[PDB]
Amino acid sequence: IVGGYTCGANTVPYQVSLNSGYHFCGGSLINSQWVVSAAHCYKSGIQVRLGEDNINVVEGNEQFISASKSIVHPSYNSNTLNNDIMLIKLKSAASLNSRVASISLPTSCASAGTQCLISGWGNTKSSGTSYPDVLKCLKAPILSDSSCKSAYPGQITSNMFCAGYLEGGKDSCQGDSGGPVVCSGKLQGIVSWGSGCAQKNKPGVYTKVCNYVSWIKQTIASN
Ligand SMILES: [Ca+2]
Repeated sequence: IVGGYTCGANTVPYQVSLNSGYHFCGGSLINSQWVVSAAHCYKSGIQVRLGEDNINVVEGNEQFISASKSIVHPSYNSNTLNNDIMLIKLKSAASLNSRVASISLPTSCASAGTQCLISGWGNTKSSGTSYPDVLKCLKAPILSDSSCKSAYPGQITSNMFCAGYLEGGKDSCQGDSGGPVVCSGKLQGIVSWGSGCAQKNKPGVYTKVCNYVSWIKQTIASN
């Protein structure tokens, strides 16, 4: 997160870190046994780390649980990043309390102008590299489909939305990928892509979760 703020320990209780020896992506806890993340975060050997603030210190609220199964969206295209979503099932159910909690799925899509909270352990510099230990947060609005397409001609599908600031300075970044965009208490986005970080006229691009709720629910129901 570039241009954000320190969230506060466990104030984002659905935020997870995907660990393969090191943090490599975020995710969102959507029930006691399932995490949603970005398909471009797929790899084998994932350990889901819940209840994290400092990802380099054991502070007392962590739950570390191995993935038992990963499911990349059937129609994920790694070239275009269309359908950049994946589900991860936990080998055991997480214990849910106020510091570790699932985030509600949307029943309807969000609109341009809604403010949302975006969070993660990604890079904090736009012309630099600095990775935080503690969870960073950014409040950002959803942008219009037309400004999204204008920023990124020929690249924005119906399964993507832009959020952030056209002026630059405030964005998600490398290492936030897979993490949440939460708007009015619903998971509306997944950190997916963008040209650089926090560049002018290059907002963040997010997977549009509301298009996937039927797939998410049926997948959970059969796995
Ligand atoms: Ca920790």
